[PDB]
Amino acid sequence: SGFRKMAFPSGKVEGCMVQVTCGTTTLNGLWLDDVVYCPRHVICTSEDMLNPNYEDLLIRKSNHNFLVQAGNVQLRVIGHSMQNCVLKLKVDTANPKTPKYKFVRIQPGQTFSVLACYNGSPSGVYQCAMRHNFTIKGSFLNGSCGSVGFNIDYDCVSFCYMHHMELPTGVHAGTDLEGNFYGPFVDRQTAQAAGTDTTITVNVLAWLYAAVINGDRWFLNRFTTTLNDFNLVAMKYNYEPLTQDHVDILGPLSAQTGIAVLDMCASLKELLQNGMNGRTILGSALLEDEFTPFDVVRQCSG
Amino acid sequence: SGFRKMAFPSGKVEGCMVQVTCGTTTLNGLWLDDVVYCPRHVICTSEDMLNPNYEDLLIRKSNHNFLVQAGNVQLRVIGHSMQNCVLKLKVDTANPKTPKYKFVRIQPGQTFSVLACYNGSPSGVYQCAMRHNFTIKGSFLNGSCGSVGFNIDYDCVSFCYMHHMELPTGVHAGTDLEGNFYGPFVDRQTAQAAGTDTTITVNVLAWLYAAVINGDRWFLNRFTTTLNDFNLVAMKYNYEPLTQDHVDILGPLSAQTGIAVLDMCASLKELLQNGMNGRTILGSALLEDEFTPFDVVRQCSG
Ligand SMILES: Cn1cc2cc(/N=c3\[nH]c(=O)n(-c4cncc(O[C@H]5CCOC5)c4)c(=O)n3Cc3cc(F)c(F)cc3F)c(Cl)cc2n1
Ligand SMILES: Cn1cc2cc(/N=c3\[nH]c(=O)n(-c4cncc(O[C@H]5CCOC5)c4)c(=O)n3Cc3cc(F)c(F)cc3F)c(Cl)cc2n1
Repeated sequence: SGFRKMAFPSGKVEGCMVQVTCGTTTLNGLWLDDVVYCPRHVICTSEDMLNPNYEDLLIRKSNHNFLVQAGNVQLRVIGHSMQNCVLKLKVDTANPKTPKYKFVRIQPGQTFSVLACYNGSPSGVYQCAMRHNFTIKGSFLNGSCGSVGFNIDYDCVSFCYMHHMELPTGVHAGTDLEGNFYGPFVDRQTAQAAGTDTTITVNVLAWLYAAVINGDRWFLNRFTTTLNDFNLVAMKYNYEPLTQDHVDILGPLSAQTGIAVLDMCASLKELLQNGMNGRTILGSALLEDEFTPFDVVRQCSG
Repeated sequence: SGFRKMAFPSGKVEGCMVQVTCGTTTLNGLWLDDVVYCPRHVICTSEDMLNPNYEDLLIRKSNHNFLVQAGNVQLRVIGHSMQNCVLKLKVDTANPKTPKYKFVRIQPGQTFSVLACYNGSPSGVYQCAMRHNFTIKGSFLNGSCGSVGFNIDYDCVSFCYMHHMELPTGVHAGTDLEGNFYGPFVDRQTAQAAGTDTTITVNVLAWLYAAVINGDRWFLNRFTTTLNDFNLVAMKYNYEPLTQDHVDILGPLSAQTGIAVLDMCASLKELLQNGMNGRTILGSALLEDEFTPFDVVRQCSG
């Protein structure tokens, strides 16, 4: 037992990370087969970063303007192209460490692992969720641009996030691997603000099930509630509405614990209206909303 | 910016994980050069697990009794030996993925990454600290025996923990890679209890510095305190005593933020005596003690 914020093992992604430099601008890239993927922002000089026209900037470049370093090896660029906010640099060598992989876009409330990298060198791995306002509460320093987020299903790395930038509130914004931003953001060094965020209700419930599986039961109660009378109370506290599909997704956890979903909702209603009275759940003093039903099952059952 | 529980990238360790089977008993091993390291508990049958005499059990075995699987390859055991609670299985093939590595024993309050593995297959990575009572609050299921904890310094993996078992309270116990247990535990399937734990004070202070670096300042105050009048108040709340060496270790964070260590201690004293009044620090509603001064610097400065 026990419950941690667990990331996927990151080795399959580490063997893909490279450094990309254009001029004095540098950041991380992702090398899969004979293509290197990276934020197109790398073709911006310091004075270009404020208000770039990327089509203009890219036509003024050739392959020899891009320096790609894979460890101690320089990869020669033999082709370049833009796809939305990602640059694709064709190289003359296919990555021998390419894993089976997929480019998938994720939904708010889903989780993924991040491999934070600097100058093409992996430095750390952590688990994050995509918030309702399409930001993530990441941990990143200067140089982290191009770090990727991913999930692993069996042997296949599903890449879902490429990091681009930090917003003024300190949260992080980026794109899927086809270069399409998550949320209403653009890749220019201007102040941009995220919309309002909500608590991911289904995840909180999933985490309450995790707690029960691990012997934390103090928040349970004999009451029950209706799906509508719960949402009426959850909106008040800035929680996403619960749907019948969320209850279905929570089915398996309901079974393993024998606690009907709507019953667990009753406990959540009480926790929101009374607080925790100085107690904790799974070692935390607030309600955690960055574990999905699937993450719970993976860690608490097998 | 931002602050997460970050693990080291785990690839260098993933390429070392194997499965070891003796009879119907199976668990994880660590393959470095031509040796596989694993808990000696693997030579126990179900009825041996309660009260084993390992010297007896091992003399009754030969090399052919040990099945080592590295992915789809079986490694032939050509030698076996015991070192304290670890079995060393000599194999006829050196691991081509062996990283530079060291066996180091860590201290209570230090942190490390865990690669949780099942049947020799890595499943997840998380960051943990060694508690004052020499347990860790891990996340592990059946089959996780032999998973390793480690730190990476540059290119060198310092292995510090091999997982052995879960205690009745749900916390986890194991050994260093020389087979010496952390804490007063033994590798037999009997109920054993950990001693009392304390909060790792220097880490809490390190984390308060992280919070300041990230713009969380509400807990600060103009007061200061003396090292002795802080400890007098911290003991009351089950905190480790602070030493002059802890203040020195916290020096760099003191400098980067301009907040004298004893001043930050003043804020901690106040938080312990008043609580947090429904506010949070770095997204948490309680004081976090599993980040060391070094982890903070690594994530908050570079
Ligand atoms: C020499 N050189 C200089 C370069 C500067 C660059 N710019 C960024 N580098 C970067 O790392 N971070 C960043 C991400 N996460 C956390 C962060 O935390 C820091 C900040 C406060 O705390 C610690 C920072 C950014 O935000 N940017 C801006 C930015 C990047 C984009 F891709 C974009 F489309 C629009 C932008 F506005 C790049 Cl990409 C390459 C460079 N080479
Ligand atoms: C067929 N087979 C059967 C086997 C059984 C085995 N025994 C253990 N396997 C194991 O995984 N965990 C465990 C660790 N962490 C978290 C855990 O969580 C579970 C428990 C509740 O929640 C989910 C469990 C253990 O505690 N043990 C006991 C144990 C192991 C030792 F090394 C020891 F020295 C003394 C012991 F008392 C082994 Cl090692 C190999 C086997 N092959």
